[PDB]
Amino acid sequence: VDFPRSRLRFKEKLGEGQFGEVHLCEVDSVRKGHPLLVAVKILRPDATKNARNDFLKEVKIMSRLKDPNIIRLLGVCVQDDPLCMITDYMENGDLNQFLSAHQLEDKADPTISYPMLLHVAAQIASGMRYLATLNFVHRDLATRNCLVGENFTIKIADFGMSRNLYAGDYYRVQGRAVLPIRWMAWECILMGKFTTASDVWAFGVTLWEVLMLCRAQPFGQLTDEQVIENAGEFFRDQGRQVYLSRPPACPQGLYELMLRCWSRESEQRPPFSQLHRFLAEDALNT
Ligand SMILES: O=C(N[C@@H]1C[C@H]1c1ccccc1)c1cc(Cl)cc(COc2cnc3[nH]ccc3c2)c1
Repeated sequence: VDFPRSRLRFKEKLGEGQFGEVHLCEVDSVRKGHPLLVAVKILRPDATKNARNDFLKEVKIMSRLKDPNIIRLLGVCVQDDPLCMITDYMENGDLNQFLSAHQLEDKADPTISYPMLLHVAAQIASGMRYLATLNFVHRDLATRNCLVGENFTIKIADFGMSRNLYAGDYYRVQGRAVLPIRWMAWECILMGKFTTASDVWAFGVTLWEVLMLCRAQPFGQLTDEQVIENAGEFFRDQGRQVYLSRPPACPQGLYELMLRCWSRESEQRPPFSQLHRFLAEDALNT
């Protein structure tokens, strides 16, 4: 059975998508002084029958996700009520906004250390490892879809595609799906093939973002059209394809790992179990 929405106090808009929007909410009566804060996804004001259907399917997907580094479904609104999904409020916002504020610690004003960058990335790899065990393909992994809680805890989400802050991250063509082409493997762009291996590619790009402290867009100086043509160069494999450059905060060893994520052949990209071990262990000696 479900959760009574009467108990919700809407406080702030956190995200906005095709059919839904997310609000910060206060739950009236976890100390007696402080209220309980949650994030609540509800239908958009322009929602229709179609929106309700998509909402019901998202509930089905979310009810499956039970991992420390994936957002969890705390509850849904009572049957009588307008549809809602409730999850934890992640108090430090999305990872892109959070990291963007910081600079890399100067070995010789918020700063963040290289080992903390590894810790962030490792948590993302752990969440993705779990999704891989469920044979669940994310399709839109990026730092804008990761959320930051207390003590640099990271949870992967998939939301807020219509956030104005990230409008430039999506390639929109009338009559087509909205596509995050700068994060997409070449076979996603060319054939629409999304797999765990293309989630690994997107993880490589997400790792690049983290090591750039989210201060630059992948392929930022190239046009959307140039990014799409680059996928063509991966397909043709005449050595004219290009890659994201090594971030200044990224040691060559870690960069080589990212390059493996962007292997032309899907089967040659590393599994998330391997990525996680590298980021949690091997990366520490560099
Ligand atoms: O990702 C969601 N649903 C997708 C189906 C789930 C999924 C699919 C694939 C992979 C992973 C997850 C999702 C749902 C709900 Cl109710 C709420 C949210 C957003 O929540 C927060 C919380 N705190 C925040 N602070 C600042 C912003 C912010 C946003 C996102």
